Amino acid sequence: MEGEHQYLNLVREILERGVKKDDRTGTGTLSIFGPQMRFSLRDDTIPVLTTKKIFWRGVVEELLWFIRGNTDAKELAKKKIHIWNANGSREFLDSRGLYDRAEGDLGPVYGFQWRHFGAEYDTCSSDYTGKGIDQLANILKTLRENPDDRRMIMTAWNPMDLHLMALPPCHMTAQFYVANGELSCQLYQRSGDVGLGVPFNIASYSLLTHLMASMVGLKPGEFILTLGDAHIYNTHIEVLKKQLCRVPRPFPKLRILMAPEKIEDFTIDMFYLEGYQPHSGNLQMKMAVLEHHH
Amino acid sequence: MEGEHQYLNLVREILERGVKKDDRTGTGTLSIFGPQMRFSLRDDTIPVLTTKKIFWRGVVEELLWFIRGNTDAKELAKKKIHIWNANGSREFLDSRGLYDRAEGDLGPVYGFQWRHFGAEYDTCSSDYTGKGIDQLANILKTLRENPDDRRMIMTAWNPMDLHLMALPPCHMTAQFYVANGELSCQLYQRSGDVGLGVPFNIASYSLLTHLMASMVGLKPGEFILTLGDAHIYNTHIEVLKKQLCRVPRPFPKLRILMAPEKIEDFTIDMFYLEGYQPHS
Repeated sequence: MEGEHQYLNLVREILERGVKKDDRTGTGTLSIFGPQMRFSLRDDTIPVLTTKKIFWRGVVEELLWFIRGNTDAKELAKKKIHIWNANGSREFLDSRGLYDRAEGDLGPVYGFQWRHFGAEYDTCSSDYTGKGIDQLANILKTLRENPDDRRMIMTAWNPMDLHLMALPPCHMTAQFYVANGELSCQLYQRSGDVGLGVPFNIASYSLLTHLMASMVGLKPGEFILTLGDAHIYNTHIEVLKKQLCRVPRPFPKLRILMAPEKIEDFTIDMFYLEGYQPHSGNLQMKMAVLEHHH
Repeated sequence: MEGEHQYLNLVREILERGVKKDDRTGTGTLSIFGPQMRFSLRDDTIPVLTTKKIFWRGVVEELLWFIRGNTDAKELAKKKIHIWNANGSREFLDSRGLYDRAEGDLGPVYGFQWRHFGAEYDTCSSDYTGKGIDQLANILKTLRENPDDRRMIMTAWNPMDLHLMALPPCHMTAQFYVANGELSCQLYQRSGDVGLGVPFNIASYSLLTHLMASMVGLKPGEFILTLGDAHIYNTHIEVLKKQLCRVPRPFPKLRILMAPEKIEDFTIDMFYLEGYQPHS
């Protein structure tokens, strides 16, 4: 089934057939390996879940921060995006043997790889202009000049750099593909928290694909998310069973007002979501209170 | 579906709905993006296609060569495995700007990345003992010690070294996973020649999974092949439509007579296929 049903069906598969495993800290999960979801980006569609409210402004500011090749959690915190703060904290960096790292300095995580792959990392505020392999720039050019290319790979998976990172990347490799004037993206995510990180990854990479299509005169096509270890934390099970009861509404549309000459110069003002109408869950809570009584 | 039916269905889908694209040279393909297939390795099964005869000996000798970390096409050619000879030729190396490279020296392709990731490449005959990141050794150790780990990644996609390679890798990244004492492997293949390379990759990474399970006291679980650009060349179409008319037979079983102490010391004599019955 299409659209949001690909996500809900994944949740159900893990609840019903997942294996009882443990993570790094010994907290309980249900787990399967290798599932895939596919989302249309046609007719301006952007797969932002309707069965719960996604933090859209967080999706955008994180993605633009990636695109700039930035790695300072403090720059997101200034925009009131706090999702990277815990990974940049003194305690977290210390637990990874990053004793000489300033608070907020995540190291060469996603963005740095996207724009500066193979460069030597100094701090999150050093000037990395023309350093390393600009994977994202290379793909944009290839999309303009030779869109049939089968090597349009962007990876954050550098085994030399993993020990310098707050955490090893999980949305780790993407491939782009063009057919009939349409740009598709597949993401390989080795580890996906299906209750929390995965809905965010779907919105984030779908947005990246709409933005990249802008840059290169193509239309958006599909976003494919392929997972390694797809898991649900035991603490989320009950909330996710209630989410599965909620009928999806149509996905919102992304409206782009302009595209700048360089993709790192996108600002949040240049595009918006039209028709985003997520569940609040109030009607379901009312029916639970009413049904209990009978 | 069952294993081989997933391969035949993928072929049907590309012939039926694929897009008319071109490759590097401008030679025609039909193409889709993002298909997946899944093969059970339970009960000793190994997905070697029955609807045509796979070059099993070529599968094994190429895989062992990868596992040793070797990159000399001439070592394969000595065992009458010639699948790498064209990419190691004077003409092909020159077309890549590798004018200083001895014939058959492919550079730091697949196996060098598996066993020596990040080491400086000299020639295919240099001694790379204890050089670079031994990704494969790290995973086998993680499998014994911490089989729930979610970072059991092996990659050949090293952007720094792509220009040194006869070809950029297409079977580029694998992940390993364990549940219930079973070892599963997912391969990311960015570019699959569905008519020729893909049946090979399925046999190769399925064999790798059986062998790795051997080394670490686990049973084989599944192999998942995830494609990027999955394509059929125009010249393979007639032969593939005839292959689709053949009813699959049950997959062979892999028998392992022994596992050596180190995975790079496996030889073809240490395992075989039992009950392989392909169509002629």
